[PDB]
Amino acid sequence: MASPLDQAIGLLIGIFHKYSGKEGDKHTLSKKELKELIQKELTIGSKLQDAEIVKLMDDLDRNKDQEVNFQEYITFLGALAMIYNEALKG
Amino acid sequence: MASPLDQAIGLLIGIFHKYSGKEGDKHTLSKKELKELIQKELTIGSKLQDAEIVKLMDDLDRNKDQEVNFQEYITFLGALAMIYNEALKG
Repeated sequence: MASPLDQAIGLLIGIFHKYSGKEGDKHTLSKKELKELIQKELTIGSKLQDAEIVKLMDDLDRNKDQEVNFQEYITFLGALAMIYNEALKG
Repeated sequence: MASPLDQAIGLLIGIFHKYSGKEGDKHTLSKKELKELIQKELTIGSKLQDAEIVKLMDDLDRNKDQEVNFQEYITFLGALAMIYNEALKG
């Protein structure tokens, strides 16, 4: 795996489990990881600009006590990307 | 310029709005268009024998909006990707 076309998804998997070094093993981003993540790259890259009140939405990991699975991670990334990456609604 | 990441984003959006050459809508994605996705173009399925009957479960696009957003789309595809793209639980 990690052949260019797959490697592209590999990047998303990358960011996901980048926040798993501090988790011992390649599991769910257990709380600290997510709250460390959301403030860094999540939204408009490592620039953010988006408000605390937006982050208060994507804290959505709340759904299942902040142990974020790839699905859960992808949920907010999806929601946000549908805005920030706009070539979807237009 | 259709390099790995940009190409992949392009593909995600492209698949989302593949089922938008009928009604479908641009802001959301219609049920009846999504029901094309699930049967054939679901990434995995066609490499086995689809097993449409099981997809009737993972037809979780049923969630809330009916005429789903990019969110529910990429959430459920994300869940599947966590399986088919296995380099993250393995």
